[PDB]
Amino acid sequence: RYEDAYQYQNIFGPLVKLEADYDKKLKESQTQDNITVRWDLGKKRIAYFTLPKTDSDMRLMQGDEICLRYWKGIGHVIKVPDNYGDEIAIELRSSVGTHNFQVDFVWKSTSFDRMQSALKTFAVDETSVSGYIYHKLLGHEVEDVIIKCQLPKRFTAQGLPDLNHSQVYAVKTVLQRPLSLIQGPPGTGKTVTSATIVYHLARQGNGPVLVCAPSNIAVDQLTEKIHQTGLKVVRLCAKSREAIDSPVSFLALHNQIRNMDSMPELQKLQQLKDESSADEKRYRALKRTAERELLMNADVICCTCVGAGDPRLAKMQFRSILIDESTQATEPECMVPVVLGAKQLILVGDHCQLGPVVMCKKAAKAGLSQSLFERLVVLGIRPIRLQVQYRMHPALSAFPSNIFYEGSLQNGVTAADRVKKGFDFQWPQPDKPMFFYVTQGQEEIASSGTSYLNRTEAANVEKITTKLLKAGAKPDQIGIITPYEGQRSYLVQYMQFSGSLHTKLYQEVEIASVDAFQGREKDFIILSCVRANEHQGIGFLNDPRRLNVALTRARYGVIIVGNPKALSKQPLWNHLLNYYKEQKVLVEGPLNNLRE
Repeated sequence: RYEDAYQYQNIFGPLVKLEADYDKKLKESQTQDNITVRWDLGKKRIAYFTLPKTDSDMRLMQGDEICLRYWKGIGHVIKVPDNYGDEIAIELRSSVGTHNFQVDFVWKSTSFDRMQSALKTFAVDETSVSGYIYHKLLGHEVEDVIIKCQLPKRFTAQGLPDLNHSQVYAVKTVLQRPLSLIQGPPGTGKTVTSATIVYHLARQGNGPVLVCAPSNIAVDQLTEKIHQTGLKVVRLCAKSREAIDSPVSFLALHNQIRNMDSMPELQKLQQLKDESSADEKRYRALKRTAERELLMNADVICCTCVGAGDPRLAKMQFRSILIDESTQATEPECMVPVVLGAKQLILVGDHCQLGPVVMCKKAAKAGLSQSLFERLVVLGIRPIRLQVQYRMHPALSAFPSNIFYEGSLQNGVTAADRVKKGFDFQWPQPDKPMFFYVTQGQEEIASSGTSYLNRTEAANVEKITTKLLKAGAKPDQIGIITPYEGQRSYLVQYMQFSGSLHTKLYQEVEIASVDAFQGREKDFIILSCVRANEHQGIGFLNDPRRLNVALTRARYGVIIVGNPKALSKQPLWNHLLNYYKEQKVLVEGPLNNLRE
């Protein structure tokens, strides 16, 4: 609603300063006083130590820096808890210059420093955004601007699915306006549409197109679709994130640079570091020339929002910018890319899906909690909704459509098309591939830490896992969601033991929070709500958005396991339970029936 660029930086700036102070202090408060360690290896050394199972909102992910006290040595996170033996290892960069230590979580200001310098440029730099973007971002009243361009004859792109009418219209409209919003409800084909938009923006031959999303998962998913059109795609990664796998690692800058057959000397110097002084002077220099060569030549650059603040992008201007999953980001974050020269900006997302995590309630309250997306809807830009969904069986989409998309969501797959070829699993109701299983297990504190678990519910999950596999379900196609790290640990260990089938087969099923499932689909989803308490919840327990994602990840079937009584007290969780009972599904003790 603002009036000036300085009046803009004026408000957000002091209020990014709250996140930065809060989390820097919060960070220093998660120091572990005396965990046990062991000197291992893997030379890129690594292994290992175990840490109190404790869930959060910003959890430790690979891309975090750590320190070891009790001699003083730093290093970065190599191993993070997941269904292959939850423990933590870190690569010391000083090859140890035994065995009761102290662990610190190093605080990095980069995310915030960049957000800070973004706002500054929005103030100091006249060439940071187009006049029209400049005025509209500050909420000024401006006459609409038409973007000149040649509309393609086919709106579909090369190596991508064809578009329905809502997608076509999104593409067609987006390409002709300087600022656009596209709301993309679950499985409505957001990233296809976005990739289709990017393809067209790239065919305009007109520098690299910039493409971002607040999370790495989100970028990767979109990097994968854009690549499918054949465009030259460079995917920028946090220098910190370089050792991580993805379906698109080969597209990543650091890798493309490693495969530079045209640069001897750098190729040489690279082998040596695989093991200095004056060599460090020239390795950095050639690496920089390598980076700029690929970045300059890309059709498309894909990174995080904070990602776009990277020094390596210095002094590059991006005229077309598409940010997907914008709804998931704070304004200052989402703004980091924008200030790199935007003249055409496309924000994609859904405020009914994952929202921005703010740690400092105070900053949250006083204005850090709102998307750029949301703030613009408020300012009156009408998002284009993607109308059809292709992921789930109608009954599975019914409840989410009704709560979030005012029951308007079309179904692109008929009930016929969502019966699994070879499934031997008749459901409590012959029509609806869903149910709620009732469990009154005992709530308990973590075996080591402060998160929570539930033994009975967990027991119940594994049998539902087993039953499903036996009907013909593939392990890679089954998910299990739980709000607690507690229940996550316990699921991992337990799954293989009381599991009748082969031990690796369960070990092939993914147990994660909601964040790990963002934008991903599976054939079956199991929820573990794990509450027998009425005590305030954290996951999809007390967040509609978070819950929406959970209910909209499966193609063929969704099974919810929880205490209907201990969750009823929450305006959305009861609408859920009520709707289920009416749909003649809410059950007890397998080979079962209805419940009260």
